[PDB]
Amino acid sequence: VVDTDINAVTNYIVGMCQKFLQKGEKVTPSSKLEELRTREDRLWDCLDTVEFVLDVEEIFDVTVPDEVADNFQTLQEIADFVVSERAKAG
Repeated sequence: VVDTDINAVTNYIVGMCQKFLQKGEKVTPSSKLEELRTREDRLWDCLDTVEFVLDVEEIFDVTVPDEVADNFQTLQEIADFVVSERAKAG
C-alpha cells in the first residue's frame, strides 16, 4: 500500500491482525488487543503483540523500539506509528 496513507495502512493492519484471531472474532482499529480471542482460544497477550510487531516491521520496513511496542494497546496506534515512521523526512 501507500505506506504513509493512514486509511490504507490501517485497513491492511486490521487484515493482518485478523489472521491471529479465532474465526468470527471481530476487530476494529479501536479494539483493545487484550480483549481479542486468538486462534488458541485464549485472549491476546504480550506474546501476540511481540509477534504482531515483528510482522509489521517486516511488511512495512519500520523499527518499533521495545518502549513503543510495550505500550501498544490498539491497532490504530500501530498503524499510526507505521505511518509516522514512514512519513518522517530523513
